[PDB]
Amino acid sequence: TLQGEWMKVEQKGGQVPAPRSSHGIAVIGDKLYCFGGEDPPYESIDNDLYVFDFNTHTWSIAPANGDVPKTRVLGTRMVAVGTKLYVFGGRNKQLEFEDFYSYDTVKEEWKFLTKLDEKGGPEARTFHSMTSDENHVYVFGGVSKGGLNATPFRFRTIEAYNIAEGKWAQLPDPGEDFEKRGMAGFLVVQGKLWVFYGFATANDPKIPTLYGSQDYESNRVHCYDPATQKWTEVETTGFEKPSRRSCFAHAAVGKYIIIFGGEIERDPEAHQGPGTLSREGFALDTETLVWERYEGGPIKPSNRGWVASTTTTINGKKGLLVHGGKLMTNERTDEMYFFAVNSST
Amino acid sequence: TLQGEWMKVEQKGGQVPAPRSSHGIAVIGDKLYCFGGEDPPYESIDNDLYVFDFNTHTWSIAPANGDVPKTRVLGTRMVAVGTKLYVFGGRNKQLEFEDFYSYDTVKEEWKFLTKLDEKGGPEARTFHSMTSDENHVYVFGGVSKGGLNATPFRFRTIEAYNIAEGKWAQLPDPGEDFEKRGMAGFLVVQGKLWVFYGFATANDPKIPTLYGSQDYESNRVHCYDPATQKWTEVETTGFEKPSRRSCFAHAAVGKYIIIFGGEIERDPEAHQGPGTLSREGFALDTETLVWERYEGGPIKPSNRGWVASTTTTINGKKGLLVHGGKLMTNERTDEMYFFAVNSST
Repeated sequence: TLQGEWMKVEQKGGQVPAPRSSHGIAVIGDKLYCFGGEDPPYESIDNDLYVFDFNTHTWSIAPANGDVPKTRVLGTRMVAVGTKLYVFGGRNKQLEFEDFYSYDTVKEEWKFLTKLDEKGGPEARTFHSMTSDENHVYVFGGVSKGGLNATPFRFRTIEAYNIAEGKWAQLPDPGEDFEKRGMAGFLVVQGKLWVFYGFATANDPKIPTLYGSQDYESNRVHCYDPATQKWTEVETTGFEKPSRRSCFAHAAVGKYIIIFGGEIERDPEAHQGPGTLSREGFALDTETLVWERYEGGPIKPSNRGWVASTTTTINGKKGLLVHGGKLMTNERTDEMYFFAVNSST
Repeated sequence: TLQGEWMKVEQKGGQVPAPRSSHGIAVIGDKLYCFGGEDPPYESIDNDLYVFDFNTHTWSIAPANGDVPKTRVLGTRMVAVGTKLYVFGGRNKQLEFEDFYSYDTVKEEWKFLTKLDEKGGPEARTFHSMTSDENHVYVFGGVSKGGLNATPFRFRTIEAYNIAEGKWAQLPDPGEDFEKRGMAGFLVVQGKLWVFYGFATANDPKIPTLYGSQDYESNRVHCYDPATQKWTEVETTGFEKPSRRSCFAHAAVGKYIIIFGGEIERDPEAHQGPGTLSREGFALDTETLVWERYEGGPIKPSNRGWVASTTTTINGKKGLLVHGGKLMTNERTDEMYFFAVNSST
């Protein structure tokens, strides 16, 4: 049902960002924005805001005006609403977390919005997921951390920033039966918030450890309806339902949740090695609840995860944009791919 | 429940075999025997019989006496019964198929037993699976090439060679609902023949193609009871039930079917690239029908498939022996690993 074409996005040159994983991207108009990243493992890279122009196929660095982000971070995320970008969380090797900032793409300046990790306010998070709608920025999951030898934990909550009010609130807690997760899929689809798959903390002491930890790849799917503020678990089906996985590319196009790649087996040494990464794309029809693989012609992106992804439109087609990530060689990549959807959604 | 230790078998030297996949190994006494193999992709290597002595940790080449196999093949297999090795099938790049041979490890000579692909006899096969018991060699599945521009199909049948009588017979055909498969798990376990997972030909036009083919990774498990001549499909369970896969190491130890590695995603170019390979080990308790992962201490074999594997006993421990195969680099390996089961099985 979901048909389309994979494309490798040409990058002609300019101030090209070093290869990275664990970073955030978003598009406003004809420009791609890029912030944060990891390379080598556990190491952040820079704090420039990179800008890719889809008309010129070249890179630049956005003017560092206003309240410039204080930390070079990995595990950070970025979304677009209107003409503003929003960056939340991530951390460096020294456990300094990025706070909440907006960037006005028109005036080309940063604004500090929220100090993170204060009592009663949104927490510092890294390897969280983010999405957005007309008047909200949403943050799901990811992992907290005290000090170096602390036992960091995951969130199962959503923090919601009302742009109009300039205020954070936590959405209803889905409760103990809902897995706390980092690097989960998180998207707005036809007016509702969807949480799917990801890397879970166990809520069952009976689940055995792997490499000294119970942590495992989720395959569960939930949706949150702002209209009712209620959570529901969604039973999804299909011969081609994807195996458990995390840190995958994902975007929403109409009724479809579209994913590509991701970690399908844990690395023995956490984020040190690449574990096992998928080279396959799956899409969930949120109406039929059926999963299917998708294919995109002769261009087939190689195994990768920890990519940055977002929804955008290129040459008149909405689809899934994939940038960076780590490869099975354990190297980071600067490659950018776009899956252009051709069929109705 | 299944507890044990992974070991890298040190290989000191001798006439050590070039790295290879898609080959056969078997053990008699304190010696490992090795025949056939693939490297580079789609290319065979040699027709020497390599011998690894576990007491000396050195390699030698067995005397090439008697009816030496006429073809250097990949996708061949070998099992041991008594002091004889039995080699069946495989092919070269030129679609010449290996016949059925024995090797007497005592007299050090090959004996030609059966011409394959004749009327009323066992068919030529490559990428089939093999196991054995007291008076039989068993062959399951694999793919038969017709001519160069031929299409090929898989078998769902078992050919059984009665050693004392020197005669082949086909076992009851499990029928259309049973997948025709190559690189399937195939073992005798506590008196029954088990067929599980593998790389299947589809029997449903509704299954969509991937990379131009419907072929897919199976996760189904069947068992055949010679005592009743009945096939039964077995429903297996577990949180840690392995995802669909093929070309994995596998062995039987008591009630356990023990597996490691394997192809979990297809390569876009068939056997040209490495696809996606697992670095994980799973075991099935054939009494409880529960799958579980296993771990083996600090030695963790990297992602691989198309390995040769067998059951043997090393240093008083029954277990899974893994040799050769291809890596996610798409290189072949000469590495040998043994998963030593510690508890009773």
